[PDB]
Amino acid sequence: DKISHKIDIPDSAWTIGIGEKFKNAGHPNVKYPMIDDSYVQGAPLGGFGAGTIGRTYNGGFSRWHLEIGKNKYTTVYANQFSVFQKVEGNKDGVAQVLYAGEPENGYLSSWKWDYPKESGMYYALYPNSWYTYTNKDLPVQLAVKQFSPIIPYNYKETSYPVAVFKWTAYNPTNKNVDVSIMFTWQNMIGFFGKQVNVNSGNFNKIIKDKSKDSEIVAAVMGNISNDNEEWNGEYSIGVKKVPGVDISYKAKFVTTGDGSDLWHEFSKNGILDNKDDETPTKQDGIGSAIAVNFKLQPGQTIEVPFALSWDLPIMKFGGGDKWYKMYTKYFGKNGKNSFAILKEALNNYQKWEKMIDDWQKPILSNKSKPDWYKTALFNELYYLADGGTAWENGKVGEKRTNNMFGLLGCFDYNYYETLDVRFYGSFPLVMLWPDIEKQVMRQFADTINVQDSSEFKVGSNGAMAVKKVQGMIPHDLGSSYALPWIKINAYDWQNPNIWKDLNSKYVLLVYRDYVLTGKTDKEFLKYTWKSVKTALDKLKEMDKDNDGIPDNEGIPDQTYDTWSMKGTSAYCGSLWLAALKAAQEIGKVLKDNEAYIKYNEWYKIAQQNFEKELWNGEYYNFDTESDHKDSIMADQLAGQWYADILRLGDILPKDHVQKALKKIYEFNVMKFENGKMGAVNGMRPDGIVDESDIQAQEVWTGVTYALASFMKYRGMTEEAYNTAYGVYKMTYDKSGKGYWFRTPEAWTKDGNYRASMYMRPLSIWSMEV
Ligand SMILES: OC[C@H]1O[C@@H](O[C@H]2[C@H](O)[C@@H](O)[C@H](O)O[C@@H]2CO)[C@H](O)[C@@H](O)[C@@H]1O
Ligand SMILES: [Ca+2]
Repeated sequence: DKISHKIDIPDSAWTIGIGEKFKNAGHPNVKYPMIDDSYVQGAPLGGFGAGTIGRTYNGGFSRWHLEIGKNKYTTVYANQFSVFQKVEGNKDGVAQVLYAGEPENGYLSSWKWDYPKESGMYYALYPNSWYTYTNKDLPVQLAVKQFSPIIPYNYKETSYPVAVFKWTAYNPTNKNVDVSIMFTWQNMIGFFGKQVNVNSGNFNKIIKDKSKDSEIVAAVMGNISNDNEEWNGEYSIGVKKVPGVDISYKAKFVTTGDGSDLWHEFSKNGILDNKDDETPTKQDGIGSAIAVNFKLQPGQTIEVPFALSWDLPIMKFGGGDKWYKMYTKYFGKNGKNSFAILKEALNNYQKWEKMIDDWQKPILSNKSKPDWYKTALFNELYYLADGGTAWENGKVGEKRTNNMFGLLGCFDYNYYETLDVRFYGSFPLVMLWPDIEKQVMRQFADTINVQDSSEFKVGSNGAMAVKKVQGMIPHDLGSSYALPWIKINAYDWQNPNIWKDLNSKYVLLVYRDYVLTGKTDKEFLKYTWKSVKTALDKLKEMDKDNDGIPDNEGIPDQTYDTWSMKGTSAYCGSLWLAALKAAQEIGKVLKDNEAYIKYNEWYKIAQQNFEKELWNGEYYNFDTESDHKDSIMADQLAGQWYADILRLGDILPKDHVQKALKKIYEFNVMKFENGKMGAVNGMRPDGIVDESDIQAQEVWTGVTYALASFMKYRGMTEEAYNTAYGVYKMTYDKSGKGYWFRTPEAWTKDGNYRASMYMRPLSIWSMEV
């Protein structure tokens, strides 16, 4: 490996060998169908709300999130980079697709597949990833840096459906070598959203933009139809000319054929025919190819940028609504703008790289933090782009000031902005894209007094319940299979209108979003104030025994939605205490004296009774009425965790909080698989895991990262990082279970998982407050 010296990969990048087999991989631990796309994954390309494309560590474009809210894992084999090399003096050169695999059928059989093992590495530090190619049959060593412009406090480039592939080629040998790099792409119009005639009318055109010192050659892969539909739009690939490279292209090759129409050209001398051809296809799949060819002398390095864009302006949800995607604000809505997007990227990628470096640098340069923590902190952010992210710029047929946003809880449980989860998972948005965060919270504010009296069948018990109760915060803002932002509470496993955590979490999120954006946004507090008061007042009505605290009802009426709580729970009780303290402070800020007084009175009564009911001398009991009421819950003091972040002080005595955190580390962490797998949710006082429900026997990745941040704020530095380390290890390490770029909700002691690609572990960013 002589190429690594010519590029700048951070030491904290996650790494794996190209073509590496992973032996230890986990699988779903439930009986019902659950997504398991394998460990062959990578950092995604594409902006927020753009639709994303997962290019894996083996080189294939395989995890397709272009249909917003859906996950489709299938390798489109025509989509590749390939290399040609010929040493001066040799008769023939060699050509190789840079993909560690081959197609399942006979299509593209002429191409040289099966990039060999031990010949290159993949590296990821989101939003950047890299591949190096160090192959004994390729005298010129190559590397590529690929990324999308995901930039905190930037709501423009961050939305773009674009990726840059910045290639570096170096000749360490003592002979001249001719080199070509070729990007191939299938015209994917009709890949989704088209019920019939899936390739018909697809056609490819070549664009040559020859303006002084900025020559670009691109293929635009579209359809002859000007229809404005979810399926229609354009893909573009292309390259910018640099000194010492020549560009060649082929507008049209057949992807549903043996591929030799293209490969016979590339394999001969690395130069394509430059044949334009706009003839539309009928049944056959087609694709385009863009290549560069150059001669490298001994010791010479060259850099050349390629790009990919996709202009698919309309997203459709299963309930029938069609929306424009956010990036259409910047490029237009007609779906004929892929070249414009590509051109912006090719002309500005160096600036974008620097903007990314500028945001990563403060963390990466901090030599007090271990590399592994940096690996997890950046790579967990993959989910902000890969979580079915929807970001609208108008309904089709519709202008509003704001652009609604939604991130999925996960794909298996396909609900937008699951609030009991976003309490943990929204830290990166408040910290890095706060205008999105505040918009999402205003979305929730607007739903508080919505009433929907139609009934749904509750999954857990078969009972009928009202869809949405006035004054109760919704569980979620709908499903991609139905109507995001329009039909809320798509979740039906439990009835969220009787949940004891949602209303308190809502208030805590509101106050968090004020505190972590500088305590300046009075107007955000003004917008949300009525909903905050309503939420707490409604939750107070669920106090059955007048101890000042809502009563859990002996069912799973909160985020642990198979783990029943009864009476006063540590979890919902502490959240309630903190929400009351937050509402007191908002009342002071807004000069609402009567609110301050009321919530202060409620807080003092509840705080006294919480302490008396639950403090056992060593920790806070799980609850007051369950069979295993004395279980040690990892999340028992979630309200105090948020109170630290919100700077609300002690809601419980410092001494008792410290004892409880030490107990949790001693038991839930250290007595669960030697503390190498995170914090198990429930442990019995005898040091055996609580078996009352499956969720007690799970480590929740987002709960564990949040607990680590809590420990860190409380000065338990070693404990904090050791607790988080188990989550990192399981996700990323060779000794783990292969969950990189699909961090799950949970795993059990065997390492097998529930719900890959999950929002909650974004809570790692709470460690940076
Ligand atoms: O619906 C989301 C919800 O699913 C829960 O799993 C259920 C599943 O939905 C149901 O179809 C199956 O028959 O039973 C399981 C329970 O064992 C899951 O446990 C929840 O955490 C999740 O929110
Ligand atoms: Ca009560």
